[PDB]
Amino acid sequence: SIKRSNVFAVDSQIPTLYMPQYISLSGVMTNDGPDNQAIASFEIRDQYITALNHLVLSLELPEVKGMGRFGYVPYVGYKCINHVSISSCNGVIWEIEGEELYNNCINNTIALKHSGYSSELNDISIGLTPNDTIKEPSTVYVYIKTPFDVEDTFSSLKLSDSKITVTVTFNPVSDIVIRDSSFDFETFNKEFVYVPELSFIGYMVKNVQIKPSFIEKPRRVIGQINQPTATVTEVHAATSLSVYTKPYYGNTDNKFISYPGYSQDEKDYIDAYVSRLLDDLVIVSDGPPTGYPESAEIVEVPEDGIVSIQDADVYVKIDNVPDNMSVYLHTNLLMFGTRKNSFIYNISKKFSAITGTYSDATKRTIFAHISHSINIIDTSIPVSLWTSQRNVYNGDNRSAESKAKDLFINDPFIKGIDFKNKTDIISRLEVRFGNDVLYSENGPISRIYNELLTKSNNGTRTLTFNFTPKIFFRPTTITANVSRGKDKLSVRVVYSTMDVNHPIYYVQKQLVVVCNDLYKVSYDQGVSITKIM
Amino acid sequence: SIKRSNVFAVDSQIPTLYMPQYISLSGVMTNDGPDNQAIASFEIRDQYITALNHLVLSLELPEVKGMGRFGYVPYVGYKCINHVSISSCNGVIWEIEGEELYNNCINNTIALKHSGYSSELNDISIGLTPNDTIKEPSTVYVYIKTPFDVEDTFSSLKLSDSKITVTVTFNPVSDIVIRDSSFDFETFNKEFVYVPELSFIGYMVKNVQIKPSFIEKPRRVIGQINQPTATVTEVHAATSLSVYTKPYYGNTDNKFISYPGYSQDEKDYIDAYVSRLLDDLVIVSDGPPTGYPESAEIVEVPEDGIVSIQDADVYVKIDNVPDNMSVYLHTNLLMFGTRKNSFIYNISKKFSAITGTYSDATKRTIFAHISHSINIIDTSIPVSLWTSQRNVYNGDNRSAESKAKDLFINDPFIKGIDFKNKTDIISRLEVRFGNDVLYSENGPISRIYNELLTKSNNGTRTLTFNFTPKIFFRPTTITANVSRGKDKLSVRVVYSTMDVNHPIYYVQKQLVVVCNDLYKVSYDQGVSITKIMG
Amino acid sequence: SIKRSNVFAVDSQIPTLYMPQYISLSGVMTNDGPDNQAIASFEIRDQYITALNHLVLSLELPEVKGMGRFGYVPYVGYKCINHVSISSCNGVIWEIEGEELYNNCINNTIALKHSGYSSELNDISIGLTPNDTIKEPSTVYVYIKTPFDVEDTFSSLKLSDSKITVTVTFNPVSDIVIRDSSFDFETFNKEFVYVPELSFIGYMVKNVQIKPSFIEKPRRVIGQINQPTATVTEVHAATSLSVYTKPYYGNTDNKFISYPGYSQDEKDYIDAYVSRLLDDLVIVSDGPPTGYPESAEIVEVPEDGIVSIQDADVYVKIDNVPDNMSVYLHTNLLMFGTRKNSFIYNISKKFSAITGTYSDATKRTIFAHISHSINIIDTSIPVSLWTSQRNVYNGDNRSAESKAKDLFINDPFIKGIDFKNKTDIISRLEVRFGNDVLYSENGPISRIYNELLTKSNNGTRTLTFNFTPKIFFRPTTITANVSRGKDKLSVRVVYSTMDVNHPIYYVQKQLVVVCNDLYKVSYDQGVSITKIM
Repeated sequence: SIKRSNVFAVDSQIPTLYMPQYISLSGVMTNDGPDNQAIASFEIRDQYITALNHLVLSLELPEVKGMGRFGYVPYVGYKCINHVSISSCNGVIWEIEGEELYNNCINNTIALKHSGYSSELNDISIGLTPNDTIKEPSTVYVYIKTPFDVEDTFSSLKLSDSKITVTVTFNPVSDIVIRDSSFDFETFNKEFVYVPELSFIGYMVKNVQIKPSFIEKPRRVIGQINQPTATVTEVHAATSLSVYTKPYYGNTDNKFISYPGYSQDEKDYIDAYVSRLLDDLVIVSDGPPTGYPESAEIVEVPEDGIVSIQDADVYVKIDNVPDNMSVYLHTNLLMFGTRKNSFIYNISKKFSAITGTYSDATKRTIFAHISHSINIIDTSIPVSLWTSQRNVYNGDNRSAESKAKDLFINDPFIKGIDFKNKTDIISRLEVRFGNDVLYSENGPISRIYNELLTKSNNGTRTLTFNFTPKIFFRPTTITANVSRGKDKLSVRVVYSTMDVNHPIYYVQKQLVVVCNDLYKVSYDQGVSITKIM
Repeated sequence: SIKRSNVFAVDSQIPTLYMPQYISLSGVMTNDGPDNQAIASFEIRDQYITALNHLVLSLELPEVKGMGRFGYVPYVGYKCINHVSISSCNGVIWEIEGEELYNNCINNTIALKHSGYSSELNDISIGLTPNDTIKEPSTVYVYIKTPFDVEDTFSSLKLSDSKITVTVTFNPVSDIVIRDSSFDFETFNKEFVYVPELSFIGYMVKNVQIKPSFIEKPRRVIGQINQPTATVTEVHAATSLSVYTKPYYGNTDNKFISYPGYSQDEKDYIDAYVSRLLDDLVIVSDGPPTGYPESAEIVEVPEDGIVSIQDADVYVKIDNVPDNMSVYLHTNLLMFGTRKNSFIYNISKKFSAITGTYSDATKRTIFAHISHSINIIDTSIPVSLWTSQRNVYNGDNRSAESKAKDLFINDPFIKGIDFKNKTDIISRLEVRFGNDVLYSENGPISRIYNELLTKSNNGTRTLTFNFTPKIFFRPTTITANVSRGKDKLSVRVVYSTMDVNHPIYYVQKQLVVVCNDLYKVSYDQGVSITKIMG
Repeated sequence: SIKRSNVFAVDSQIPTLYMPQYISLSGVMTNDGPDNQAIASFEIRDQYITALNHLVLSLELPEVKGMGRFGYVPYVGYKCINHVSISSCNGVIWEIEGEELYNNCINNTIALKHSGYSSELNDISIGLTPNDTIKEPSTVYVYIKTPFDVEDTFSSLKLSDSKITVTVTFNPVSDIVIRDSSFDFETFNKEFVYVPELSFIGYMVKNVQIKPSFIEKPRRVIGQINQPTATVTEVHAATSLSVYTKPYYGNTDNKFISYPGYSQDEKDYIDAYVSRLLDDLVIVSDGPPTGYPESAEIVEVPEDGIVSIQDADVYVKIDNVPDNMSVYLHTNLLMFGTRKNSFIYNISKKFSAITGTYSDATKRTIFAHISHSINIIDTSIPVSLWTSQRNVYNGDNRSAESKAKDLFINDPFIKGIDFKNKTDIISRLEVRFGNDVLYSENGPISRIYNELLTKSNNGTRTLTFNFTPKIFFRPTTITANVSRGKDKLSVRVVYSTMDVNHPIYYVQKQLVVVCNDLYKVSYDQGVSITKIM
């Protein structure tokens, strides 16, 4: 007849006898090295812990007191990690850069929430007195995703009667805090201390039968400022290659006009910016408005309500304006040009219509409808670039009140040339293995594949060389040919052409190339790793 | 050469010959006999149904007519289930409490939507005439997740030659309805009837080769009111232990000032509350406002617009106010205190700025911008706690119009001390196996692990003892040592300290402990379950 | 003692030696169909392509210039695909209708995002001058989900020594564009060209050991307009049967009063509609308003603010109305009836409260609070139905300004009788296998099971015959008994009764029945498929 596979019953296999346990450890804190950077060390050695995985680092955030504006960057927990390294008596087993750990967890909304993504943390709070509480104390949790979590117990790190050391290097606190001038960052930085604790799932296993494993170790290279090339040397067995860009704000004071806070949509960034500009853009004054630079060009709105700024027509109509007063428009709030009587980037020209009602009670304008063409790039321009030496105009024609509200943003994990990484600034990408073109593209097809294959909406241009199921199989890799000089991956990009009279032209770019090398994990006489060659 | 595993082709195995079928059954309804609670009984007896799984219970909701405010709780279908039991001739095979079924499906957005989560059902509707329709008839669907759905046909319940009985126990209709005093709940409760139907996926199988299986049966223990301990006895082979708290509103009339309806975000709860208070908070009156208790302290807003309530400064500026009228501020709308010389919890002090415009056409204030520090706890205070014997003040200084709009909320599945379970009220947790400490924590590390391992945002403090793949392996369990007295799990919490002058300090709490025991399923003389023991 | 399976270690198997590669191809464009329909042709054959899967089609959308309102339908990429077929020398291997491909990807948010779902694309933009840019050029990506992606390399299509041809048939551009009369669609349609490119993951495999496979091929039948029956013939081995309805707008000009754009919630549809009606519903005029048809009944709002339209009372109160002017209410904005002095469907009766403030500066009413009972069906009524011959009334008593803003919507993938498919129009469903009733239901239990089993919130009434794991097992199917005449699936529905004096009654319906037949894939003398019988 016919031999059939039973799809209604199963012979329940008896597994290895084990007992899991959640373990938490306090570490050893050290302020040694460059600018006395914080390093936490956690030593795991126990006769009963046979294997482990699922590392979670918790951080105690202090009470923030005083005057000024202060808020934490979104996912504050991931952003204060600089480097993570797992090692034994035989040396490093696995290690990752903070930004690469963050990139691996970006598709895990739970891990991101736990690390600190809330109104309480991420909104920009204000202290009114020196004894006022800006932020209340809080605990954040950072999931340190490792290759040991992939297939739970099967993929766990076995401790071959060895001592495992987890070392966490922290970023300066300046990187995770959004603040204004008024805030006393100097004494905050002096008083701040990283208070960490490491948790992991430990397994007490009876009669383990250890076998060798394979692990992928991410390695990254950052190019020279504004160079559209980068190279990864000694590439012998890679499972994937990822490419992205980062802005470099070293030529600026890292001050930006606005920040949306906990609301992180592209619309939220734009709305926060427009709201800051509208304070100085439309003025209801008796005579001509006062307290603006001499270079400012504030014009009385005509009876038809249209103000012409060259080619741009701005329609301004404000209701209930008192008889003794008039409506004025700032026609050059933020200006940029590299040549006199030539092209100009004027933010006031990005407004089509402004409508509202004047409040006799609060003596201010309440804006109803605003038609504009402000984008995520405009909100991402550092205030330094508006007032650069290249600019023939004064640039920043805002009030001193507005300039005082500007924020310092030093988020370490920004990509592209805008806060949302919306703008694609790569026109073409070429990857070479030796001198042979391995891959090229004129569109982000590699990012599209990344997002589809990993079911993430925050992908990067990625080349995958391994489609083989993890843990149960030895991974598939791009393999070197040293004799033919094929022992390196060279990435070359063509950046999209930008307007010289737009301030973003002057945001410095850095090309980031991430390579995942294959390693063999051997548990013969303690845990050891070997680079596949 | 190298022996290689084919990763590009597979030998497609021929499975068991079977035919699936969706089956629907009407039951037998019974209101016998404690508080005359509704019980629906469904008998599956067919010579051709070899196995089954994926139980879906449907409920016909009636047309709600009359006057008053009425709405259904979110996920109405799950909230009306008290208990579910599956039985054989040999007894119960599997059973679960309503709240535990809900907790297992809480991360299934599809199952939750199907159960009743819409603007049509969950918004608080109002009836203006006795013949007015408040709610239209509707059907909701409840996915009764069982261990038999885990691996589809492999995990299905085999009927063999036995008769399967599914029994559903329902909660009072009072638990699933949000209403005001105006609504005639008395005749609604009299006339309401649960109209259920059970659906399941049945499999007609040719030449079944049945083998024994393992099943996890959740068992829960609720502690005494305000007891920070609970114990699960006869723990011999458990796969997990879960711990959470529930509020107990028995010391209250279950009335709350506001409810957001279908909009269930923390911001939605806060916005609904602020909106209710603003009606009495800022008044545009000719002379001093009337219709408030003598204990109300309503003050005329000065020319600078700032009203000082002790340390708190409230900025009130209303545009287009008529010349014959003035702007007033209610400085003690809600106020709590246990001494006449102590700290006062005043809700009017939680406001920094209130701005708007008076409408000459509709004779009302239209609020534009409001700066406040109202949180989810404030929206979760029962009105009874504001007017408790512990409070030396009158407490509720609102108008009779506002007090008439208060809602009765009896949702059976609330956790913590707020409607969103945002506030973590446990400071420490200790789990003991016998008298030996098995696990302790001073932070919700076990909840963080629960949320990460189950990829969920609605976790609980959970200890998992099983990391082994389900169905294909016998589960891993915490095992008893009866001689050493290690055959019980004792949970002890330490609740976080709250200010005695905050009304939320008087919310009664109950500790819930859920334990998943391992059972062996045998199909010799029909279906039978055996508790795994030494 | 006891035999235990190792749950902590695995012998990492060495897989087949292969190298993946992302390949992109330009096709051959052809306008050779009935109405000169666009066909793209892609030919795949190579030494180093042994297998392939994960088909992604990219489309270059042009810059849209000129005057008028224009926007793209949501998920424009999927909506422009009419049919897809994969074939070899031996004929077709797999093929799908555009709507069925879309239905399979509807639960993949990433795939839907990539296909064109943004405010930039889907919001209705306006061109003010003939040289004005309405839409900027853009690239969208369409994931052509095939049975070959299910289990990655294991399920991949092997090419053998065969040439694979991927044929894409496109819908008219008319189907993917939302526009008004002002827009010059005539020259847009003339100038528009589909610019496609096919990408796939190709595998260079060393020493392939090919084995036969099984594939499910979806096949659909569309019933006659308004016929509550449809039959699928030659059903021998089906894995599932799906049933849904579609509106037919052939009896209309495909014009609708409003469209929400990027915002696609039921509330967004209703809000966009109310906003369009309010322009003509409440008028602030000196004397009786002008520029409305003689059939319009515009009434001055009394001192109490209540206007009675038969049984319906509408409360209207507008602030800051000038002394020389009064507030008017349009009591029959849109009205329908099949007889004089009988039942009437009047849109003005669906309002109970309208409040706002008149703006002296912009000479318009700014509405604050609106109480109404407008639903998703009202927003889904084609304007043709309001002004049909069946209507004894004029029907559309709006202003010429409002009528000029009406939009053409030809979205090919609409289900039910409303844009959100909210309203269930099927009261009963009966499925017959031969002349024997296989399944019947009076509620959408089969849709509930579909949504639960496939973890989707956009399911259909579906009968699943296969619960067996894919690729590793031969699928389970409903099997024919040709001698007993049991080789066909007949579907019969009962539609819910609709009011003859409601315009939606006149929306025509079509029954869609989808059947997934089982086929064997064999690789002897090239790639070839055989229907299981």
